[PDB]
Amino acid sequence: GHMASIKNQYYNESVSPIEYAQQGFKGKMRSVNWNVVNDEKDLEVWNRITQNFWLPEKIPVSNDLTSWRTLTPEWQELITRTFTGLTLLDTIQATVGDVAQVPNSLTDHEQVIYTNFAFMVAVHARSYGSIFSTLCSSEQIEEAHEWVINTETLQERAKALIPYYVNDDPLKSKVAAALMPGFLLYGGFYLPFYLSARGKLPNTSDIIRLILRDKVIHNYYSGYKYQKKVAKLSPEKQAEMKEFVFKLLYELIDLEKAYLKELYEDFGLADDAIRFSVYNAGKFLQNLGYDSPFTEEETRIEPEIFTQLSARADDWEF
Amino acid sequence: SMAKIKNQYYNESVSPIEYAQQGFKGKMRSVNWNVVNDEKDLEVWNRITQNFWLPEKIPVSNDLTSWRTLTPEWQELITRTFTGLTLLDTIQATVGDVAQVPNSLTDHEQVIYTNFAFMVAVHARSYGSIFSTLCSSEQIEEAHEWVINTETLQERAKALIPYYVNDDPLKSKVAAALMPGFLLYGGFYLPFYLSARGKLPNTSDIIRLILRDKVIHNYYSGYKYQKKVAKLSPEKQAEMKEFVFKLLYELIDLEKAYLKELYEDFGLADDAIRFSVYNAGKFLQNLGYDSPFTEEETRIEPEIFTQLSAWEF
Ligand SMILES: [Ca+2]
Ligand SMILES: [Ca+2]
Repeated sequence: GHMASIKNQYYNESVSPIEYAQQGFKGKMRSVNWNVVNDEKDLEVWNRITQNFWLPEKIPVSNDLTSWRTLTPEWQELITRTFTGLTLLDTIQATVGDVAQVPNSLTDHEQVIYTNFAFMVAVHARSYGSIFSTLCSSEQIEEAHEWVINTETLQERAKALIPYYVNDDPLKSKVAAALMPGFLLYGGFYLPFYLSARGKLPNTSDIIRLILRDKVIHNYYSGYKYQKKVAKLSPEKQAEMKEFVFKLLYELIDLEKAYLKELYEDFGLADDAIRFSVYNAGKFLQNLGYDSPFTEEETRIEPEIFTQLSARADDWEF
Repeated sequence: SMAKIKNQYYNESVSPIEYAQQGFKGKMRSVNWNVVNDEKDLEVWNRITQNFWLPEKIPVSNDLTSWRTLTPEWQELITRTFTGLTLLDTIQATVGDVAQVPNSLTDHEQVIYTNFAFMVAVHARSYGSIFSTLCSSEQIEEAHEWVINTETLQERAKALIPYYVNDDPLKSKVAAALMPGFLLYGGFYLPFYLSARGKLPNTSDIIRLILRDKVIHNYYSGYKYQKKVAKLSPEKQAEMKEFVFKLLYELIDLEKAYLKELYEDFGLADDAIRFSVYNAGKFLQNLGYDSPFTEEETRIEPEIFTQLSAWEF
């Protein structure tokens, strides 16, 4: 014969504060448990993003003044406009998009990871201001803000993701949260890399690479959480979501092409920046578990640009 | 413009959160970190970002010797107290501070509250970091079970949440100041009591880093409260003052009951309550009101205040 004979039961008996509110102020609230992490990926991502904390003071942007002064007023205007347009997209993501992901989290740890994302995107936006403080006149700064509000091709991109963040479909909101860091700013990042490949504004591109180090993780993590939810849904629902991802991406690509053509119209950069953008559209799809349909020609990046994009972002410490 | 007004684009546009709130209307502007509408926002952004820290920077393993001199009952008290603080930080990080973003007066304030939320998440994560070093798995789990099942704790956790979710921004803002400004001090008394007695010095370094953030969060929410309230009619200002005092006294009652239960076997409650009420006075002052509390209601022993400002046991 033989003798006939559950840890952390409290967790199933309780709710996170967000869930308490979602349930109409009902339930026993649990503290986050950082000692028993439901998904190890959350702890990995928390560690990465917090260890990657930076502020723009880390970069000696004043060392870009010599090369900045070799640029014509038209190039300086292009840079200020491009960067103010990127600041707009970061403002959206920091104050609306990443915040909106907090209540749609699968785990308590993910809820606070998205507060880090929102804050770090605010740092991205603040970094462009630091660049402007160093390089630009007050007139250049103000004219770029005026141009941002009045440029419809830019506004249409800024408008495009906001309904998904405010409406009640958490999966579509998550797709938007991956598309912002994974795709929509790359046509603008083309510009500093084009310049730094030609010896102009090298320190600014170090800021861009610190921004990218964060954006890559934001895209990866939102895509990871998208897949975690979608994998449990019916085959019909999974196919519906794939169709939505491709539909929204293609719509964003069309808006991006129209904007970059206008933005770069005097400079000849739009065709190259569009290929750089579409290369990143393919990476975005891969981070959500899909195959890229784009051809080599549609995604071609010249070696000197790819070097700037790919270089590692690494005594001042935080 | 007749007067050559600068930055007219600002009046012709909306922030992204306002574009959402107005039914998707308006031209959206980027934040302008070169033109800061209220210079206090730049001061606060600079201080909170310069004050970034993470708990792993503090070698809590060096507290093991002194942790071991504490009885199982004292260790349980610490784990429970800190897990209760972790709950309040979880509320503020995931609900309270993020709820302040759409009620901001300036674009810069919107993102300052994202920093607040993230840093409060770091505060909550810090207690877990301490537990990883000092506590057994059983101590950690039992404290979580105690948190969900202790009604006096839950009533405080439940008190402020409706203001963050409902649609009165000033009442939400009062709560956002009350959380860092009042509700956790009854708990913070314990590590300082222990550190005044030479216990857990590295843990008290973490507590001081948390406090350095909380003081600013309380100050800033109170500053923004006063900015909006000063524009209200005298009768609406009076209604708001009555709300502040009523909610505070309610939370004081919930807190006194909680601290009496928490510290009952240790004889710390009366001192911890005076420590809590001292900061209640500082909360009222940060909202522009006079503290009605007496010196005896707010008495902090000099050993405790030194920890704040850095035979019986
Ligand atoms: Ca070209
Ligand atoms: Ca006593």
